[PDB]
Amino acid sequence: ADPCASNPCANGGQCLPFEASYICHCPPSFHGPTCRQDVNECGQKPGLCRHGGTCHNEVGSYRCVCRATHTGPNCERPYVPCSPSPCQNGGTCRPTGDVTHECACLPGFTGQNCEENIDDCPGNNCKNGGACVDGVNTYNCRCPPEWTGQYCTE
Amino acid sequence: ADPCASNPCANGGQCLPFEASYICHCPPSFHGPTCRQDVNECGQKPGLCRHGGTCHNEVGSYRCVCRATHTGPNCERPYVPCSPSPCQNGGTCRPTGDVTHECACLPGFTGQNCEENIDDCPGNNCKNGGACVDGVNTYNCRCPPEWTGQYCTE
Ligand SMILES: [Ca+2]
Ligand SMILES: [Ca+2]
Ligand SMILES: [Ca+2]
Ligand SMILES: [Ca+2]
Repeated sequence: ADPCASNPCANGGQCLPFEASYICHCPPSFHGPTCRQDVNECGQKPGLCRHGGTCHNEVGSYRCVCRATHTGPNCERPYVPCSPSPCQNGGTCRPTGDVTHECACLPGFTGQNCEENIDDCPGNNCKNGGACVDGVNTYNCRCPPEWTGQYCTE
Repeated sequence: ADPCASNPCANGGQCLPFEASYICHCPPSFHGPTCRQDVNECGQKPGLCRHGGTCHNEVGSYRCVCRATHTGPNCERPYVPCSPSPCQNGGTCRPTGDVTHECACLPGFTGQNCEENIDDCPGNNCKNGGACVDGVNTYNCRCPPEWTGQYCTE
């Protein structure tokens, strides 16, 4: 005799026997007789997304879409443009406003945040089937098993 | 026979014997026969203060006065307003521009960067010679040796 055998309480609801049937104790994220109805966290917890952010309800959670002036999962912290720095590949971040920034890239990279590595391979001198490998404003030839050299010619 | 006995080479210049006299080997910061003339680092090293900063020569060193857009001893890093945060006493920094900020103080503090602790002592109820001690939007009475209590009345 185990009415819970069937696993009726979903999404983490505890199942307990109750009279002829069972009974679900639901989690904070769901509700209903089986814990299969999503809780709208935005409506039950107003101001969940602080500092003017928009709350979007999800199934089993929610997400906050912050104003440009704030960040975090609930917009709790102000947005400081160059911390954490967005500029990848050792570029230099410079603030340009309250919510804006600008990246000064090292030679060899481009993009808004130094994200893309310029393809240095066109015009390479890798010979005898050696493959060209893009680098820090340069290239390297990966030679096949019967060649050595900077260009696979030795 | 020790011509250097007199300690003639100043500001860290090494003294060595040379002919009848001595001779000074000067440090980078000074020059002259005794290392007593200051070196003007600004003029001998141009661009010492990076990103448009002004170099002011000092005796035995120099100092850089940066543009608002940069910081460091030589203006090498850009200025990021809320990192390191200026707001003292657990206040919240909010950027308001490229080089400007604003602090949201916790209750009990005021000033541009939450620096001053509001004097909560006027109107205190510290009795029997007990001194008032300002606090986190509150006060405490430091009682004399024959009194106890929140107000020194027990
Ligand atoms: Ca939800
Ligand atoms: Ca490259
Ligand atoms: Ca100097
Ligand atoms: Ca106070």
